Amino acid sequence: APLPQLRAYTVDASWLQPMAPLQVADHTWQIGTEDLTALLVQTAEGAVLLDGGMPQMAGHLLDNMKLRGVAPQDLRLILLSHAHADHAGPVAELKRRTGAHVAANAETAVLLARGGSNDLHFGDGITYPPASADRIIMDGEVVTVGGIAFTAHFMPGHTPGSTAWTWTDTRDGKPVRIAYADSLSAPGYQLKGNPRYPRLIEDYKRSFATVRALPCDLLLTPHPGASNWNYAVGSKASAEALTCNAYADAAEKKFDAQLARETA
Amino acid sequence: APLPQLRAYTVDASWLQPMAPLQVADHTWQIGTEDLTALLVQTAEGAVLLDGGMPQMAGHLLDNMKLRGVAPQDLRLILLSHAHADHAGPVAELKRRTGAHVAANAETAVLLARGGSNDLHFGDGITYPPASADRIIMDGEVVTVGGIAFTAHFMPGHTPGSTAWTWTDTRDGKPVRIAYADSLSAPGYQLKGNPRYPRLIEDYKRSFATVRALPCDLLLTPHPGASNWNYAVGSKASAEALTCNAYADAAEKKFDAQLARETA
Amino acid sequence: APLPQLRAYTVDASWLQPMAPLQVADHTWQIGTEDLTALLVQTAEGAVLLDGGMPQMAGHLLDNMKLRGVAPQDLRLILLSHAHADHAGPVAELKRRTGAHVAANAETAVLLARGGSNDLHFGDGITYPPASADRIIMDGEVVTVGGIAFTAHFMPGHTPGSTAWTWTDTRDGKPVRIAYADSLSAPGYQLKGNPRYPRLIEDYKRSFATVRALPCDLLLTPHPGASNWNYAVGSKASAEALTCNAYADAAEKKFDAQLARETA
Amino acid sequence: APLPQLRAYTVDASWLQPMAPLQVADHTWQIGTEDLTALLVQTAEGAVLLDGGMPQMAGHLLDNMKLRGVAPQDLRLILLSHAHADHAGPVAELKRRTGAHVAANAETAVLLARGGSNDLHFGDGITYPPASADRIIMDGEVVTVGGIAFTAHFMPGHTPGSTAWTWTDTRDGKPVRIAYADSLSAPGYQLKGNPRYPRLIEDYKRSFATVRALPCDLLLTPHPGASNWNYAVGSKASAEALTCNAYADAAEKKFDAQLARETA
Ligand SMILES: [Zn+2]
Ligand SMILES: [Zn+2]
Ligand SMILES: [Zn+2]
Ligand SMILES: [Zn+2]
Ligand SMILES: [Zn+2]
Ligand SMILES: [Zn+2]
Ligand SMILES: [Zn+2]
Ligand SMILES: [Zn+2]
Repeated sequence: APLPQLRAYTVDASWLQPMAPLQVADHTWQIGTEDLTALLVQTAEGAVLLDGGMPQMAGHLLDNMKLRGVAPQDLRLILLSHAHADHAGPVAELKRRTGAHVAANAETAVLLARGGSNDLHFGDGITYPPASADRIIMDGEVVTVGGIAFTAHFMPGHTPGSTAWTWTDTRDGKPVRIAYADSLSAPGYQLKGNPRYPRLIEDYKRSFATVRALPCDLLLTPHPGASNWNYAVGSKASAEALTCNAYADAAEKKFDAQLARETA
Repeated sequence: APLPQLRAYTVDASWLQPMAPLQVADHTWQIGTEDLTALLVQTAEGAVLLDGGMPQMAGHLLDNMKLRGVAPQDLRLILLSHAHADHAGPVAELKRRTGAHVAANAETAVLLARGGSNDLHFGDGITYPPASADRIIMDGEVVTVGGIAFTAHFMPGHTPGSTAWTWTDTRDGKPVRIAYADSLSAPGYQLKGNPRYPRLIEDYKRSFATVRALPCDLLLTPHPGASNWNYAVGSKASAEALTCNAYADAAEKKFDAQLARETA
Repeated sequence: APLPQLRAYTVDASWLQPMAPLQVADHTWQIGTEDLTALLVQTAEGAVLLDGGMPQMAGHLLDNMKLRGVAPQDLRLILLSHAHADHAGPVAELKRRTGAHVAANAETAVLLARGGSNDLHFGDGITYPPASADRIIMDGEVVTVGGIAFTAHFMPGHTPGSTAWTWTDTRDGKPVRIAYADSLSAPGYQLKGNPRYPRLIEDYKRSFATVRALPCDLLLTPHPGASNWNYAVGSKASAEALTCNAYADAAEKKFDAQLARETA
Repeated sequence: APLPQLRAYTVDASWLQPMAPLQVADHTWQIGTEDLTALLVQTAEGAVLLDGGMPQMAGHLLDNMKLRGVAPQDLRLILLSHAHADHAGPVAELKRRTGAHVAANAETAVLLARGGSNDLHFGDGITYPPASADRIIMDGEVVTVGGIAFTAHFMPGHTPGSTAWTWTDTRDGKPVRIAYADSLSAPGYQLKGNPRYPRLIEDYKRSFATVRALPCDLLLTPHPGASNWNYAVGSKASAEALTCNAYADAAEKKFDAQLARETA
């Protein structure tokens, strides 16, 4: 009767289904997979990447950057929504092979430093190569790359360092306000009376209102299905996409229903 | 015309004036200096230290621990109010010479990891040996050592990771509620429109209310003069000490007056 | 045609076969598994652990410590042979649950900091929760715990920070010289012309001579079969154990034969 | 009788005397000060900096990079001889303001991570802002930037991670072999029987022979006076410069004389 073997982080096949660069705005592209969002922003002074997906997506992220004309030494900054392996996986490998710098808040930095281990709810089950944050950003701080400004909005809940990123792009000259907000879900979490997260409910409630007030003409999420995106249908990908109000209110209804069924 | 030399962190002499262990409660002692608070809590399973003072106070903190009968291997945990050199200085040396573990939040951990460098308001002017945090604590989390529970209360403002620690001790059997709250000052800070701290005012206002609601029969601060303590007069040290209400309201009046004179 | 799933570090069942504490000397015990060595040294001032095994062995290491009468707060120091997941796995969890400090050289520390990721030969295939080294030791440095001195001997090869630990114990008063040397194997490594390790051959040759000259009356290795130990037969576990000379010369013959078959 | 104040790292004025970019080869420039070497290598794919000097030289290093036409985002890599404050000072600030990556060995990385604190011989006396190493290099490893290859040669002694860097440049088409070797001095060190460095003598002796065998047509050192350079006289700066043989043999004579006077 020996000890159990180690279990590997296994996800659905659609999360690992590679796709071609899909354009979001004049300077914004989707270079992740069918069910995982990885946003690339091309500026006059380099590129910016937001999230990366599963750890084995590093080679795919570099190939689509080459398709857009972004050499590895042109990737300047890496921004993160939260430091889970399904979104910050290939960050450590991308830093070695691109020379880019990582910007994140203190909570995402300490979670990225230990590779997702010692998670508040998952423990050491979902881990990935660790990476060090190069610049610590605060709530409301602005990050400027090539004339494009990225504003961070802390929305703690899914992770303590969950962050929504906003910036103003253009769509054939006409301006567009992009809001890439993090997941508002609490999958299998203990909500009431969590010793590792005593203020989890208060953080979620304050995060629901934060998403509602984000300046947003076009919302994206780390998982496209959460905001009713569909990367597979190309030009119709953002047709049925939700607003910030509809995304936050739909997640809060699921939160209260999950919080009510935990009391039972 | 050469470049300027490096300037050393020089403080008042009363900050470095060593004193004997002054008793606060049955299990709580003051082992710092006349104008710097370093609290020792002796339990049945070891000791707990809260803050340390200037970096050159390491030898003094160990001598007073020996006076109380606490061997270096008996110091179990190190708690921090905030990670400035005048309070987290000898932490790196204390870890090497005691085998203790450091518990702090994510913001204090990342500031302790770079030794106070790259400060939001002071830059690299006030630095000290860096130390790594061993356990990350959240807001409201409980730390239990030898049957004594320490509850963390985040009060961001002076530093993003400023933390107030509360625990229930006894005074000859009779219970006492101790609240060791951090400094609420903003010395020379840019309050309105700080690019390194855009939500500084909102964090201070939410911290004022946090201190007022702390369960406290006896308040202590990293600087004794902030709460009208006087470690030099021995038995009369806590005579004119302020309450949590009086400490927060007095700091908020100084904050609003300083915030008003910044508009000019 | 999606991307491949993540593969889990799967080892033989005998590596995860728990066993009872087997005594080596008066103060030395084997508390690992049948095919993985985890040595515990009990002193008057606490305990010392050398290696831990697979990451899922943390609970087993704590149970055998309780069998020997070693509370979690009594584990003082953790020493490592090398920072691979099959020997430094549960180190991160053991630090959180015991308050112990980790001592290792600079090469083992940087490999332990990134959880075995970015390995010189294995890449990100074999990973484990990361841990931070608390004390950096040099070649020939002495570590003293409870009157028992541990001397480090750098033997680079298997990993750049591979370390052999030696100490003098007793066997019913009569002294015994224990040498816990690391693995000298190079499983699947590129030996000649490795860009990640240009001096790999010179490091192995200098490590062969280092093991031969270790003061040793009783040799142990991270894998018991490497030194012909057999933890399952209890009192006869060290019967057919090899000497330091026989262990180094046998590994060098396998190294030269492997180095010769790489030229082909 | 209070505790002593903190003392600042104060050096000679000539170390902080700024100078204009002095050309060494077609692609190599000296952009440090009169008595501190900071080498810039301009390639087709960016620039490479070797050492930086005192921590307050960050602004000077950026101004001379602008004089050579190197924007902050064009500095690709930072290489270090050793991690003392008089040569790795502004590294932390240069990383934030340039987006460059730092490459160093494991010993220099762990010393750079704690900002020179806990030095083997100096303790916490000479400290500087800490920085994290992005890429770990081994002995003999090659670093290629813009077609120019940098080979690392470990020469432990002054620091455990002391490193000599070599590369082949041109001088009007004609090739030149540059060797930037680290200091071989042991200022005020305990050489025989150092508990923090038991193999200090063996490391120095093996480092003397390493410098002698470096492929070098033109030698530079972190301090120009060590190799008889004189940055002030412009075109005659390398006139009386020493060879690798003359530099190593002169330092070994001073080492043996210092080692002999320690026995007394
Ligand atoms: Zn997630
Ligand atoms: Zn997710
Ligand atoms: Zn302060
Ligand atoms: Zn202060
Ligand atoms: Zn191994
Ligand atoms: Zn192994
Ligand atoms: Zn030096
Ligand atoms: Zn020097």
